Amino acid sequence: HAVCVRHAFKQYGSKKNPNHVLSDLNMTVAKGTIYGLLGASGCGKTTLLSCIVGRRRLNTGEIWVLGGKPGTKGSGVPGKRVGYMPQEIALYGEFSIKETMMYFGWIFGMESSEINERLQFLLNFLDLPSQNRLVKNLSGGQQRRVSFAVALMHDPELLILDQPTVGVDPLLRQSIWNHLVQITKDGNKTVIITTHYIEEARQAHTIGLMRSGKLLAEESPHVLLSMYGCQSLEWGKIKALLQKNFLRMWRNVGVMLFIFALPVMQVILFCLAIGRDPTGLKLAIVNHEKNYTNQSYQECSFDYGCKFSYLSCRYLNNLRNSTILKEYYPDPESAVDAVKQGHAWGALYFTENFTDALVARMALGKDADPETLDQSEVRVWLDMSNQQIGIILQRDLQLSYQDFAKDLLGACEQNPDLAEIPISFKEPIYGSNKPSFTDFVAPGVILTIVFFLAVALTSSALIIERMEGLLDRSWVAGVTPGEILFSHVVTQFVVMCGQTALVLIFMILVFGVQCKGDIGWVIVLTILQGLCGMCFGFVISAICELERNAIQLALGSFYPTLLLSGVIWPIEGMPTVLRYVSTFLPLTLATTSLRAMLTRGWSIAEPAVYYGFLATIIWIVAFLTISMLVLRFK
Amino acid sequence: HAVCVRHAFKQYGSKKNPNHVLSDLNMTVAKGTIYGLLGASGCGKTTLLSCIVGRRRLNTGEIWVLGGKPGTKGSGVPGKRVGYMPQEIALYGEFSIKETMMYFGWIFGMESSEINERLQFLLNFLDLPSQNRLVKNLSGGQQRRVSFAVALMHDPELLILDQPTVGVDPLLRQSIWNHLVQITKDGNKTVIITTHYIEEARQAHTIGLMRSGKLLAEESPHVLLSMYGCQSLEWGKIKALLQKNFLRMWRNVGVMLFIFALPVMQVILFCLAIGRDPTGLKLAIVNHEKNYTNQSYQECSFDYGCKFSYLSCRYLNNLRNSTILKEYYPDPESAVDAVKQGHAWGALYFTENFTDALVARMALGKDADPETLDQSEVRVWLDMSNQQIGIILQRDLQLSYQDFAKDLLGACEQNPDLAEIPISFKEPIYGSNKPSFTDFVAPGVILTIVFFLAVALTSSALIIERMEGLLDRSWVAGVTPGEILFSHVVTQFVVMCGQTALVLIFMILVFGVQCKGDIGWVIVLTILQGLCGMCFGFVISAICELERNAIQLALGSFYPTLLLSGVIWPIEGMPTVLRYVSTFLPLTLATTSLRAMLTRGWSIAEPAVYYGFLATIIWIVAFLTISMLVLRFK
Ligand SMILES: Nc1ncnc2c1ncn2[C@@H]1O[C@H](COP(=O)(O)OP(=O)(O)OP(=O)(O)O)[C@@H](O)[C@H]1O
Ligand SMILES: Nc1ncnc2c1ncn2[C@@H]1O[C@H](COP(=O)(O)OP(=O)(O)OP(=O)(O)O)[C@@H](O)[C@H]1O
Ligand SMILES: [Mg+2]
Ligand SMILES: [Mg+2]
Repeated sequence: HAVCVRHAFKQYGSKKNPNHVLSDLNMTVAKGTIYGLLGASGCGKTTLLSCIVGRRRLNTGEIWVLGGKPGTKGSGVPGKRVGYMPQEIALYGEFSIKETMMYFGWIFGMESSEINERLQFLLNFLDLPSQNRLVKNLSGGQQRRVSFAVALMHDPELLILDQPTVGVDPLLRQSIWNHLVQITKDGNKTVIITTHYIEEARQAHTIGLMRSGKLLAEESPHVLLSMYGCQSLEWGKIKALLQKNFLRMWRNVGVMLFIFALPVMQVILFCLAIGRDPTGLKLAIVNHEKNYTNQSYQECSFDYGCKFSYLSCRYLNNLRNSTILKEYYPDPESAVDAVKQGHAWGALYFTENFTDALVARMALGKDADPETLDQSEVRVWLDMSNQQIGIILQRDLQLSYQDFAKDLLGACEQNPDLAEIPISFKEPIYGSNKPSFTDFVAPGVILTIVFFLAVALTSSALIIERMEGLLDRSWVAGVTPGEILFSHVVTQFVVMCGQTALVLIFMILVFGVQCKGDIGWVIVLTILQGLCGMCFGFVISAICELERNAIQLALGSFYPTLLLSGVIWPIEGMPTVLRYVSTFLPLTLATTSLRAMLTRGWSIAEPAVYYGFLATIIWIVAFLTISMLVLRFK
Repeated sequence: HAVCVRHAFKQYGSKKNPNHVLSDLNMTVAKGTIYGLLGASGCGKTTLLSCIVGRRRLNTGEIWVLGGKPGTKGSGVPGKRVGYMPQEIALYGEFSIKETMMYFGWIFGMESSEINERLQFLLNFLDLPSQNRLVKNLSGGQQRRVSFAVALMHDPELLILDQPTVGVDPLLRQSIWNHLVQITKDGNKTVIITTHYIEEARQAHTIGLMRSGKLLAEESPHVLLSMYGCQSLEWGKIKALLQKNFLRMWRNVGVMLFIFALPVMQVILFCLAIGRDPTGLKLAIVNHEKNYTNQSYQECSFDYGCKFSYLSCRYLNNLRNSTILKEYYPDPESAVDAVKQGHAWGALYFTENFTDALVARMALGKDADPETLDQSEVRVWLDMSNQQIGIILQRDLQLSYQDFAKDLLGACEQNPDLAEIPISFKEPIYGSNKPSFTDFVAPGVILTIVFFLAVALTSSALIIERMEGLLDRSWVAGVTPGEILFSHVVTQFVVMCGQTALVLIFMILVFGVQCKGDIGWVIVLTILQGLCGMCFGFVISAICELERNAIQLALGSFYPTLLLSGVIWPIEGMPTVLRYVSTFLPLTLATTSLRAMLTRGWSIAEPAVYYGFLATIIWIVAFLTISMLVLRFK
């Protein structure tokens, strides 16, 4: 007995509308007989064959196949001893015949020098073109004959052919039916071929017949006649599914080269845009001591030395000569009317009696009457509608006043240290005295460019299996569903490391970013975050089913992981509850650890550093068990 | 007459290794005869039928069908007068039988009350289940029968069928072949049916035959059997494809509600995390005037009033009671050893004779000597390894010294105004005197949340057509390429406006981003900017065939948008070449216009405002013609 089923009960639909496809289904396939499962279009015929190879659970029946229940250690449904053929052509369209016969070649442990020893024989038996032609340009009949040879070469001992002769001319159909009757001559193989052409089914030995949810009769075709009628009929698996993932990238070279040009482009833009201070902003200076001529011109022939003359046009040219452009107006009421409509960013005003009011405010002290302490002031109106240019504009006018004040003392009377606020900031312990925005955000972006590029790579990898077919007919071949996932991790970790190192080269070597700490541990962490990123793209593909429903889910996680992590604002700005929640995240703790390597210089031994590795290894495992659990569930 | 081909030529293979599928191909279909195109498996049979309906173009030949070549206004190829059944079942599996009959119903201009009668008649004729059962839930023989009732209901005058009776039992295949005879009794319609089931092909009366790229015979069967052998001779279209787009968003309500929760979640996080001043951060204060006890106690009593005693403790409690914690150490060499290992963010130092050296500095004035200069300084070491917290700490110790200085002159007898540098900043013309980082990035993130969400929506739309079929046999039913794209804009612009207004409500009304200029124009710009985003996602789908290149291309074009538009840094730091290029972009000219509406208050009439509308309406047209040119001709 090859297959034997007792008391089979299956049905789809809700309890309010039962279907009742199968009712009893008591049959027995004697070993060595070409069992033929004929029937009527509409009954449960494929749903029985699909219940034999363990594709659908039988819902409280008894099924015994080649030793035991399907999918159990005592039977042989998944393995090299069971042939198969689906109703629809489940073949990958981008493979040549010589490649699709090797993908299934060494899944069943066939030697590479033995597959092609019979590939030519199979191509000669059933007519087929040259073996280098991809199976997408093949006709509709030469695509069925390939599927009949893919799952016949390994010489199984139980064939589950369903509709194998649909779409070929009668000569080829006779040739196909003249083969199942030759290999079965000895008691070694069984066939369960089912077809809808009953005339050709006379060659079988144990023709079955289904009428209503149960087998009607199972007798020889010439015994069926004269009783019911009168006349006529009334390492292998890993290596196999790893040269298919690698071959996929090579098939469309040109877009695979694009993914290697993304990190270099995304890093060049960041270094060339963010951080550099503005250098092309203007001002409206209306100094009322020099006669107003032209628009971009005014005399500045002040006195150079201990003689204090024309102090107004000495504070000018004492500020930055490159980040501020000077423009002159004759009327204070007109300068404010120039910044108002957007022709400048500010407007100064030096009163007519400025030098006298300032030379009498330093020599005289603590006796400054309000009249004297009202004309020595440099009135400035700022267009503070940008909150980032006005901040450096008002940080430059008064910082440049320090040089103006120190120049007075250091040239005439005393040591250039009186004009200093008593608070002295010494030398910073870790950083520099001139912080830059491009250095606070750089360590948090390198860990983010890598994370998102890895997510986009492995975002549809687990979802294209249904796209190309070849999946549900490879489950029968014994492919463990934890074995496809492993081959995706290996086949993409090679290409992820190729662009992770591209970010580091173009951000540390070409563009200067300090690396006071150890360089070995930075690389380990920056690929521990990429691998965590690509494992996050598997919990999306497994959960999602529709292709369009998974693009906008990973893409919808761009901003929330760019704000919740500390990238552009310190993590201490959030309230006391969001800050606590935003610590158990994949990226919020790696930026803090990497910031303590590039700038401070701490090694791994420091407690604040190894938390990044500890809190990113956990997420790798967490994103893997969930992805595996969903895959194993269905 | 009905169809005639003269001197047809077509080859598939590359140059110097041709295929030569067709050589001459001279045939003629009569006025009302059931032409049957039989032949061997491997010749050009489907590629001839697929060249009649205009799916493939001949190389050098003349094809003349229903009075003119395909694609000419005089010929009815892409019309309601041509039936068409493909070799493979090109049906959408998510539609019920009634829905998929109505979708093809009113493409040809069929009244909704007239389709139902034909639907019931066809369901009665060829056995089929209840009309509200999904096609994907049907069997393999009840899915072919549905496809037979779609290419037959509108009553065409030229039926084209290739293998319409495969996978169905003979008792019903005879019924199918018994229908093409009844409807063709008069000289109204023609049938061009190709089958490999030669036994039942004797019912026709113009059987053809192909051997190698040429028609062999075109005679009647019972004449063929007696010639050289004995036996075995070997508004509707828009309405149609718009209740199908509106329907696929109703079968996944679980995820359709998710896309309405992204904008509220992505805006709540931005306003709750970015902008707030850090509040929890410590200091190491080692004041050498009060005895050191505990570690959170310093006995701060400083003789409140005009009397000048314990000035060190007067400066303390004058910084901030909220944003700075205080921790006290007894040794200057130990405070630096606390900030060094991360237990603080700074370390002050008040010398044991601080008050005496400060009460004498404001009296001697210009007569100060270096002995008393370097004894009244609040030495502070700062951990500037964050560059964002150190800035607000360096800007708080000295800004709070202004209060300490004014607390002295304004205490006993003086006017609290001789403590300011001669630079006075007056009142800002447009902004406020206390700029915030959150108010600078908010007008420019709203334009980015909308842009990115629209791209995610309409980026898999044009590549999902090939997934569910219904496109090979939609081009035949007079569906021009223009109106497929148009119906993808109306069906998503409704759902994009539903989340564009969600961003505005949750950013202006609830969280409180000010808007001085005009609320009418902001909504127009933020809607007409999102529409530019959704049109950009169409150019991604038009030029990308494989779906795996859509997630990677769309998600990989995000960082080059934040870093190249002025979202987080004003566009003046880039070099001259990059700054000039960046203005000709969809977003960099629109954030500037929106920033001049919320902050300045300018209306549209200002010339710096309508450039945003003008420079993003162009991109809508530019992204549409390219998305249409590729879609029309490939
Ligand atoms: N896209 C293609 N590119 C190249 N060659 C092709 C392509 N499609 C088909 N061919 C080849 O050109 C010929 C066209 O075959 P065609 O589709 O007409 O066969 P058919 O009569 O439908 O086949 P069958 O009855 O065996 O299913 C065949 O030799 C086929 O191998
Ligand atoms: N996924 C499904 N959900 C519900 N009912 C289904 C499903 N698949 C098939 N059926 C129904 O189960 C019954 C048996 O289908 P089955 O696939 O066994 O038919 P079959 O013998 O292969 O058909 P045929 O030869 O006519 O193509 C049919 O009534 C079919 O409509
Ligand atoms: Mg079947
Ligand atoms: Mg065909």
